[PDB]
Amino acid sequence: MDIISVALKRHSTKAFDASKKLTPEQAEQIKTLLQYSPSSTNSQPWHFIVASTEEGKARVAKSAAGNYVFNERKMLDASHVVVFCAKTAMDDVWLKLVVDQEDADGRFATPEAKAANDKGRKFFADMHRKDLHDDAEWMAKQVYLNVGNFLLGVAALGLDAVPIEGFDAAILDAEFGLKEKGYTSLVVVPVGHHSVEDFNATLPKSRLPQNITLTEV
Amino acid sequence: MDIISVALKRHSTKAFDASKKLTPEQAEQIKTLLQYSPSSTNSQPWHFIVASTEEGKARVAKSAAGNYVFNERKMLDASHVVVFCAKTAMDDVWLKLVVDQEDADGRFATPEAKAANDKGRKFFADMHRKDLHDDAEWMAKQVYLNVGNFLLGVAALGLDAVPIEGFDAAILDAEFGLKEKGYTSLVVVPVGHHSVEDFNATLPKSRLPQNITLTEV
Ligand SMILES: Cc1cc2nc3c(=O)[nH]c(=O)nc-3n(C[C@H](O)[C@H](O)[C@H](O)COP(=O)(O)O)c2cc1C
Ligand SMILES: Cc1cc2nc3c(=O)[nH]c(=O)nc-3n(C[C@H](O)[C@H](O)[C@H](O)COP(=O)(O)O)c2cc1C
Ligand SMILES: NC(=O)c1cc(N(CCCl)CCCl)c([N+](=O)[O-])cc1[N+](=O)[O-]
Ligand SMILES: NC(=O)c1cc(N(CCCl)CCCl)c([N+](=O)[O-])cc1[N+](=O)[O-]
Repeated sequence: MDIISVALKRHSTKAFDASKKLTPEQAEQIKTLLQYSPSSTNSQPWHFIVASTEEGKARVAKSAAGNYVFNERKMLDASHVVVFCAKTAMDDVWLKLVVDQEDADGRFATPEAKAANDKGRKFFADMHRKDLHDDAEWMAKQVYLNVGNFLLGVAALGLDAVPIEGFDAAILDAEFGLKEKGYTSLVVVPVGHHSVEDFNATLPKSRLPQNITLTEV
Repeated sequence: MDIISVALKRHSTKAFDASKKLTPEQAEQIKTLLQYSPSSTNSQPWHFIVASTEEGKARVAKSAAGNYVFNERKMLDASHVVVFCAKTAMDDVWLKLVVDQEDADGRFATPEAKAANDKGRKFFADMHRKDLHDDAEWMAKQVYLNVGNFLLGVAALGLDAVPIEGFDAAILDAEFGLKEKGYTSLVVVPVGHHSVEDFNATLPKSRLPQNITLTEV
């Protein structure tokens, strides 16, 4: 139909044209994309840093050191740069915040309904932080789902981007003081327009055949 | 077709209409989306099981026989049900398949480039299994990214879907021989059309305000 073309044509830009900026509306749309992404129990265990100024992107680019210098240009030449972050721990106060927000949005017809939603999220949140002891990983997964949504989304807006795992999270967390605020940086995504130097823009996309990765029953 | 419109209008279907099946074109499109999703170093550490037959969907819904009974109707009433599986461990045979497929796809100009690509992927793959000891979680994250991409894609195709974490992965894994093949189920996503008995379709969307989850610099 339409998004299939977007999916088959989008790519990880290797070089950005620093002079091509997102339009005022697009800048707002990418923020909307970030927030409306789904998440288990609507937990939204994330926080985003959107860098659009030269100074802002420079602070983000501090994480592209060591063996990650190959990603410095991308972080500095893109119009906007999104740092996706996950909570370091699922706290009850935040869980309450999530339910109160759903209540204010008119999702609960009765107080019994709200209580039943708190319970549902509670069991899930408990299963991960008290029994499986993988709450940090559970929350990180939701941030990655968000990234997936975000990448196809910006591509559908006619925007170029690249997901980056090659950066120093310790350096980034310290630069923005995320540790104390209760967050950790996971993926950095510069968004804008590719430049003529983006050799990946003209290369064919490559994926494993479906006979290997897919099973139909 | 505005992508922001689909993001704001999409929702998690709580009940599907068994008579409304995907068209052959949509069934093909769904597989294209799963296959073309991006991933760290094009690792594609996943496997998908697509159940379109009533007997196939029945087997999947067996994982919701415990305290997840409420989720059983979703896996059976939906046209197609996709379970996203992550590799349990990153073997050198898989790293070989990916770089060979890329070579076959013409992404490498010379034999040295192919080598450098394989070196960069191994660098990242080694750091996760040898140093951080989190390859299982790193691969699970890629699978979640695929889910994010997927949910948006089907929504944009005009299809209803719902991501499900409420299922027993141990039962599902044993039902489809997983674990032996080197995979583990993570998310189940039934795709199709919602029925008039879907309350979430009329209900408003709820997300935390940007003043809490987003910071601009
Ligand atoms: C990874 C994941 C797991 C989910 N598991 C379930 C589930 O077991 N049952 C269900 O009804 N909804 C499930 N959901 C749906 C969420 O509650 C939903 O995404 C969230 O409330 C936001 O609503 P929306 O998807 O309509 O935007 C899941 C969502 C995600 C992302
Ligand atoms: C989570 C994640 C991390 C990535 N990290 C980097 C990175 O640090 N630098 C880079 O240039 N590409 C990076 N990529 C790009 C991938 O190699 C790319 O998604 C993959 O080769 C498939 O190509 P495509 O995105 O053009 O379809 C990353 C991709 C993902 C999904
Ligand atoms: N897996 C969860 O426990 C969960 C539970 C519920 N319900 C609430 C009562 Cl426990 C049960 C019927 Cl599904 C819903 N829900 O509302 O549809 C969604 C999720 N969810 O994950 O997002
Ligand atoms: N050959 C590729 O297209 C490729 C190139 C690069 N770089 C060049 C662009 Cl500036 C780094 C070398 Cl400095 C990166 N990357 O940023 O790491 C990843 C991939 N990749 O697919 O793996």
